[PDB]
Order: sequence, then C-alpha cells, then structure tokens
Amino acid sequence: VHKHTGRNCGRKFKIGEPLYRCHECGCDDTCVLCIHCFNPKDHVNHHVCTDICTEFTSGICDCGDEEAWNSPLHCKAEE
Ligand SMILES: [Zn+2]
Ligand SMILES: [Zn+2]
Ligand SMILES: [Zn+2]
Repeated sequence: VHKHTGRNCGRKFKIGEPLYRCHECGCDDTCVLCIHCFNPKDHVNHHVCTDICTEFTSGICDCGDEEAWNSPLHCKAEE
C-alpha cells in the first residue's frame, strides 16, 4: 500500500503521472502531492492545480513533510 505513516511520502513522479499543487496549502509552488496522497477533502474550494508530469518537472511527493504545508494534511492512502 502507498501508506507511509510517520514519515514523508517521497514518491518520485514519472512522465505522464498526475501531480497536485494547492495555492493555499502549499508552502511554495514546488510543493506537490501524488495521486495516492492528495485528499480532495483537504482542499474543498481551494485553488488546486493538477498537472501532468513531463521530462522537465521531475520531483517527489511532499505528503508528510510538514514543512512543505500550511495546513495539516490527511493522506488519502491512509484511508
Ligand atoms: Zn505521495
Ligand atoms: Zn501521503
Ligand atoms: Zn489546499
């Protein structure tokens, strides 16, 4: 399971995969969540940007890295 209780997700994105950013929740605009972690319940009427990962925008999921977020998140994998 994609659960990562007690630590950061750190799941590396692949080309073509969805990445989730939130204007208000994200510390900065490099702060991202993977599909397994992003919980819509955390972001009702938030300005959520879901992009498709390309060759350029390569990185990792920030779920569970509390320094990357302004609000406490509730991992979707944990459900
Ligand atoms: Zn994740
Ligand atoms: Zn997570
Ligand atoms: Zn949000």
